[PDB]
Amino acid sequence: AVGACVLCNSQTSLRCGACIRRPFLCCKCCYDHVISTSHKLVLSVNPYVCNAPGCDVTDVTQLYLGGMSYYCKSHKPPISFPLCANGQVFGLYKVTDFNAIATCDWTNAGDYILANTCTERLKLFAAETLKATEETFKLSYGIATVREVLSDRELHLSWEVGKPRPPLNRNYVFTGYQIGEYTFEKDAVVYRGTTTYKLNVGDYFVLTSHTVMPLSAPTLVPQEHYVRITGLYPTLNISDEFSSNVANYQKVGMQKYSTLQGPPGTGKSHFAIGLALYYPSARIVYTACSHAAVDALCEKALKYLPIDKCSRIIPARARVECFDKFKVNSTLEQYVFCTVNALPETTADIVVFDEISMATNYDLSVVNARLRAKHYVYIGDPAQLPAPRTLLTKGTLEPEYFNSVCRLMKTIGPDMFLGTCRRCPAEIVDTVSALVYDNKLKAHKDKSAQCFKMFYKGVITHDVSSAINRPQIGVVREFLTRNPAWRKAVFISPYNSQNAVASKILGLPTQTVDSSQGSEYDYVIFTQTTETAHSCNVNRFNVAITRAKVGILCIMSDRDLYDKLQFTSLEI
Ligand SMILES: [Zn+2]
Ligand SMILES: [Zn+2]
Ligand SMILES: [Zn+2]
Repeated sequence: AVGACVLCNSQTSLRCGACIRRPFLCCKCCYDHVISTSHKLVLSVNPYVCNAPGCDVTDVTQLYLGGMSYYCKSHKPPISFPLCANGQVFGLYKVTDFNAIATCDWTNAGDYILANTCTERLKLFAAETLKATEETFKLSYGIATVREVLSDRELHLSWEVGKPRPPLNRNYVFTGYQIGEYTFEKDAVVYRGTTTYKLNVGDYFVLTSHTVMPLSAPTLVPQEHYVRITGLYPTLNISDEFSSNVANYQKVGMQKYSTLQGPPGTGKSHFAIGLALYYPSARIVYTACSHAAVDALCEKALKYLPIDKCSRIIPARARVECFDKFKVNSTLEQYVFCTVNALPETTADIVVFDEISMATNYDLSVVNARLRAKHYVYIGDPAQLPAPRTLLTKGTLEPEYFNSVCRLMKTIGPDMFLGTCRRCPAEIVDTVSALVYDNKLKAHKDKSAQCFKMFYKGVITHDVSSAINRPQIGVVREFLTRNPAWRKAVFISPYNSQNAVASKILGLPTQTVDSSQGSEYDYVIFTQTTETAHSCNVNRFNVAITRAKVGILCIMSDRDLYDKLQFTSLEI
């Protein structure tokens, strides 16, 4: 019960017993916390509570020291000192921002802004408080019991009364009862389990609420700048392919951490795997939050890096299918590809953390705690989608507030920027360049003349809260008949309920804007569905239209984004 202060690093026995994370607060900070918040319980070796029998005075301001013990104003002896006096709380070794992180419910945007504008220890305290609050909210949801089993991918459920029912989408992973993790998609619902088990009636599903471990290491290590490349040994025969990134790989060896903003199709995976060919002796650990991002880096490594020094680290609780071409769990290989929550405690010459807009400060901290590296590279784009903040309902989270790396890329600018998009038809590049990249993204491709936009509001129906626009899918059906080349298109929309109606009516493979991130397709059909804050989000809009390599059809609901699309307008 003895440690350092989460606000000034001063030594103390004092911890706030009212905080969901029990932080150590020094005498001056602990006082300035209990006197300006509803939090009045202070802990140390023993709690500051009235020692008198059957007494329930736990407020530190209403307590005193009578000998080696604590009592209130109604039980204390004549020789008693108040615990709260002269701006200090009595303890061994004798804040506005901390107060707000300790007392917020994490439902407002300003809560997340503060958790990123504060000092580094307050960023870790906010990351811990938030993740603990997010897990205690998963308990509030009601247990889902199987009522009947229709087929191999279809069923009907019985929900717990009183306790709210969580939204059925692949974004929420249940745990059957330990009959494997299971996911759902909306009376004929779709059942998709990580494990093959003959669906039983009576067996129930609960969201796996994991325990939040304390955060020790910072979100970003202190920056160091070097005059020479440190601990890394470059080649003077880096292939013509990676020559465009030589000036940037050198910047990587001359700084502790480096930020890289890579708009869609500008060469992020190419840069990441190219850093290994530039310092061919270095041990590189490739990390990302999702299994999909770690697998997309594995695919690029399979093409250039020797498959013998490559290892895909798969966690024992293998949830959904990942990369199978590398030696599994060989922690000691030169190239280690592994998701953040599966990272073993190891060291590296370079750590590459990809899809940095999806990282939370909790993830940023975990990577710094599990990996000790000479150099750290953060690759991503604050103009793309962040990690879902499940408690956030009021206000929108701006990219400078996604995490500490994003905050740097949006305030001081990124260290490195890949400015030429080699995937998208010029119409898409020119639209996203003006929308989110302040006209600095350039098109390598020509205009494809296969980019269309249609202003059709349709009719919005709601499957609980996930939206459907059957008339916008009707327009896509009409278009598909006159444009058979578009038969091979991927259907994208901001809602999975729209994607379910579109999969049955169009037969096109379906993907939400959020699951499309990181992937590319020749043709993309996007229906906006609604003109809500969710479907008008410019980061979602940017990810949606930048998936196409050849053509895109956008059926729009919002006049603003329809007008901003530099596409050929269509009629019907
Ligand atoms: Zn302090
Ligand atoms: Zn507190
Ligand atoms: Zn008392």
